Amino acid sequence: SGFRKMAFPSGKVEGCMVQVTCGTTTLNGLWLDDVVYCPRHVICTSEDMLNPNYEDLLIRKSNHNFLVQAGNVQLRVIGHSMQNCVLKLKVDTANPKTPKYKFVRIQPGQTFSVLACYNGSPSGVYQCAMRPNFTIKGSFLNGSAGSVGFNIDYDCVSFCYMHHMELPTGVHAGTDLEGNFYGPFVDRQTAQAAGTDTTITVNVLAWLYAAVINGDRWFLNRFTTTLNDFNLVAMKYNYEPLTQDHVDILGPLSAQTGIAVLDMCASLKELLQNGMNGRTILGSALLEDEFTPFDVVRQCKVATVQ
Amino acid sequence: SGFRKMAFPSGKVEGCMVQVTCGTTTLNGLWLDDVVYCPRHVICTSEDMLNPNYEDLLIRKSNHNFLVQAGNVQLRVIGHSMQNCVLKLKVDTANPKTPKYKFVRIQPGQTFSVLACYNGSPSGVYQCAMRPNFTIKGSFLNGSAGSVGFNIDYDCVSFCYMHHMELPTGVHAGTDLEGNFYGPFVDRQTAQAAGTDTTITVNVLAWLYAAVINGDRWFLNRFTTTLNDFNLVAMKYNYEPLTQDHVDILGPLSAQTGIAVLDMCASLKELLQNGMNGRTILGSALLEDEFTPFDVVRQCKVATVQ
Repeated sequence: SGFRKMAFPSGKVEGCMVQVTCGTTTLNGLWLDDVVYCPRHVICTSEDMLNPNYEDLLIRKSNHNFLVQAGNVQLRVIGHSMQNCVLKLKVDTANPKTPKYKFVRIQPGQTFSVLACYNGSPSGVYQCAMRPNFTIKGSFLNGSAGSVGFNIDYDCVSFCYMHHMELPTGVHAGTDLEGNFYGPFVDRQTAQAAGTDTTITVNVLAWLYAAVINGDRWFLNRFTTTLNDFNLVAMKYNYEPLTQDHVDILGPLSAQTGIAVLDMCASLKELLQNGMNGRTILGSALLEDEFTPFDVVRQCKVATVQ
Repeated sequence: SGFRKMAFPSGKVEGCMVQVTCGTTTLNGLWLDDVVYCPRHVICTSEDMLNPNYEDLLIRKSNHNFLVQAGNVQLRVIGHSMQNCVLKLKVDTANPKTPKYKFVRIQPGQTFSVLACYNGSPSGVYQCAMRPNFTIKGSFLNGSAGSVGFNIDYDCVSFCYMHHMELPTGVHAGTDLEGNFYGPFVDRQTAQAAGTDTTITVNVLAWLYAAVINGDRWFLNRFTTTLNDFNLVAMKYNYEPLTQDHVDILGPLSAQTGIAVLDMCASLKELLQNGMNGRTILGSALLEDEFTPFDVVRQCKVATVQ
């Protein structure tokens, strides 16, 4: 029993992290086979960030302008190119610790693990969710760009996020591993802002099921509702509408607890309207939305099969 | 910016995890050089756990009775001994992935990263604190015993916890890597009560500093108090006494923010006596106590030196 914010083990990703230096600018790269992937603003000085002309800046860089280090090992750059907002640096050495991997592009609501790195050195691991507004609520300082987000299944690393930038609300934006930003964000100088975020309803429901599985059930009532009725409540409180697909995905949690999904929706409606009144759920005094149904099933080993 | 529950990168520990099976009982072991460390209850079945003569039970076990698998590949046991509540199984193969390591005893209030494992396979990583009542609020199911807790300092892994058991309140107990339990617990099947837990005051202060560093300053009003007056309030709210030693270790956070420790104590006193006014701090609607001062300094790279 118990329930914690849990990341995937990070070892398979640690062996892929390198430092990339161009002049005086440094960030992290991801070394898979004989390519290092990193954010393209490594080619910018502080002066360039007034208005970076990335294509013009890159044309004056040779292979020798890129210093790539895996720990103390120097990886010689033998080619370079730009793909959307990432650079691909071809190196002379293939990474012997390259795991089985895929590059994937995820949807809002999905969670992933982040290996935060500085100067090519892994510092820590934590869990993030892709927010409905395509930001993430990470923990990133200057020098962390190029840190990646990932999930692991059957020893295959699915890389879904490369970190690029921080917005003045304290939230983070980045790309897939082909260099395409999530959301409307750009790595230019435009005075941009994130859209209004909402709460990930299906994840809150998953977390309420985790709470019941772990014995916290004071919030259960006898009532039920419908998708139509519940979604009027969701709109009022800035929650994402619940879809029937979400209801179906919650199936294994409903199956193991015996609590119908629309019954759990009626419990959530009451929590939204009246709050918790000095009580907690899984150690929290607010409704948590960064655990997916998959996250709960995996961490609590939810199964009716024996 | 940002502030997350952050674990150390787990790769160095992943390569040490193995499965130990004795009869129908399976749990995890820690493989360092030519020794596997695991909880001694692997030698027990339902038949002999109320009053297990572990010395007698171990005598009935030969080296062949211990099946050790590293990545589903068998390691041959060539010796076995018991040290307090752990077994040391000598194997004929030294682990080529053994990191630099130390076995350490942590103090109450200190944090560590847990690599949760089942059948020798790492499942996830999360952060825990050693509670004042010497339990931990983990996430552990049957088969997770032998999972370990650790911190990393300069490529040295300091192992501080090996998981053994769950108390009926849903919290967890275990040993150091010398096999001595934290707190008044035994691996015997006696009914065991944890002491009433208390809140880790110095950690709440550290987390309030983390909030300030991240821009969350609504609870600062330039008030200050004395150490004795603060400790009178702490006592009323089930908070641990704050010692001058605790004040000292908050130094780096006070240094970067310019907020004296006793000013932050006055802020915390106000939050305790009057509540959080419905507000959230760093994504929490309650006061969080599982970040140490060092955790904040590490994650936020706190320093006045440039």
